[PDB]
Amino acid sequence: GLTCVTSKSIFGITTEDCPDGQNLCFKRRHYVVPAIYDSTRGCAATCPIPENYDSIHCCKTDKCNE
Repeated sequence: GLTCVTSKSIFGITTEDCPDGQNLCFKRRHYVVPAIYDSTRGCAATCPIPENYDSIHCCKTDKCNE
């Protein structure tokens, strides 16, 4: 199925063959402190709605959420 990054960091890269009915990848950008942003990634059925002043990018190709 669609492949997405479910984790990316100084400890490496996790990639998942997405559960059926999840044909979207997402990458959330979250401000923790002034110059520091936590990124979160995964597969989803629908694009998650951003909160906390976050921004979220959603896309539909393999590992598009790098």
